[PDB]
Amino acid sequence: PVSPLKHFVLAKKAITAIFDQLLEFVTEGSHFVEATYKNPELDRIATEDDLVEMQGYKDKLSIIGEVLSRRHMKVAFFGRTSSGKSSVINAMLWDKVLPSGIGHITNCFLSVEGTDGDKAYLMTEGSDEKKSVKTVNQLAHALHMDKDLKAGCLVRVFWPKAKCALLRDDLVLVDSPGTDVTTELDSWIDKFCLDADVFVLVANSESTLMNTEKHFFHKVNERLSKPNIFILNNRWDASASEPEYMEDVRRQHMERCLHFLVEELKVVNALEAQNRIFFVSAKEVLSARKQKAQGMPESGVALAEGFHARLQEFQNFEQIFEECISQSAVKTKFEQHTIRAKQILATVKNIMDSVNLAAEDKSAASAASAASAARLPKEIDQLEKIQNNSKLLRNKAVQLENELENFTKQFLPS
Repeated sequence: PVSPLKHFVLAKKAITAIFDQLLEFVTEGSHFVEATYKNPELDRIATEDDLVEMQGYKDKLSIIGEVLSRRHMKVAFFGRTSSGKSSVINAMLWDKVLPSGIGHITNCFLSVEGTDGDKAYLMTEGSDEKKSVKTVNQLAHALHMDKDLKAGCLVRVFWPKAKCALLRDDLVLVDSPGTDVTTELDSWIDKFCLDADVFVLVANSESTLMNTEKHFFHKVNERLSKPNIFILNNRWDASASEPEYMEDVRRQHMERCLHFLVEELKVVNALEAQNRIFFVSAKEVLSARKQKAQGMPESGVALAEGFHARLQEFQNFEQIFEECISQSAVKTKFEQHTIRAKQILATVKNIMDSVNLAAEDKSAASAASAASAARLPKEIDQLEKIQNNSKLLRNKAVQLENELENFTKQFLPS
């Protein structure tokens, strides 16, 4: 009954907890190695290299930890302006966040991400100022007045996580420039796509697929290994009555979508493609969701015929989309960090074994000297602490290795 996006939230929380323990462990071990290094009675048990390596791992773990805390899921939407992809995004957010009707920004990338505060703000590329806006209307007007937003720029919208859906669960949604006969989608991939976990082609259901749209996804599929691609066929206005043959038009369009995904792109097979193509009416869903959030009862509002079956298809898309992106992003965003943590634990373990073995050698050498009355070897009690502590630290590294292994089995299946 819970959102699939919680899988990503839970993975991030778990790997972040592990990195907190890693930092604390390495911090304790760095203090131990340094005290051992400085101890005048001890000699050549810990080395300067041991000390510098340990301090280095402490700094690396802290930096990596902060990188981890900003990992997120990203979906990018593509299509013609008249396809309604802005309204798809808004319906998914349960509120009108992306403005409509502003011509020159349809040349731009519009990112939506959550902020922890109660005030939305806007950032534009090349500037560091956060422009505060209190409503989507003020956001619209701010964008409408900014004529410097030339083609290809990135507009970053920060919207209060508490006020809408998805953003609180570390999803970023990107609306791309409206595809047309003049757009050149060459630099789009490296711009804001090699990091997108899901690509969504939004087409108009009354329309066939553009050659430019298909060419772009051929480019995506070349550049990336098995990218996740959805096709949403969007009805602009569900209340507008259509003639009879428009069910066979939609049927014909379903087959063209299947053929594109399965035969042309070859990104998915016929069965999986069934769960990558949806027929939605986003403006209708958005308007219903805004009435709902305001406390209006559906029983009192006038709904177009077939609303409930269309709402269900939008919900089915959201469910399948959220399963896809959460499962995909966890492996993409956290795997290399998990591998790096194992490498650090291995090297830290080797340092503790080195200390332990040197402390072992010294106490044997001290005992051999004492046997030649029978004196208790020099510093034998200090060596016992050095030796035992290094062993305990080494054992703690094993425990953390097992923790990363459980994280791997639970969140990074092969």
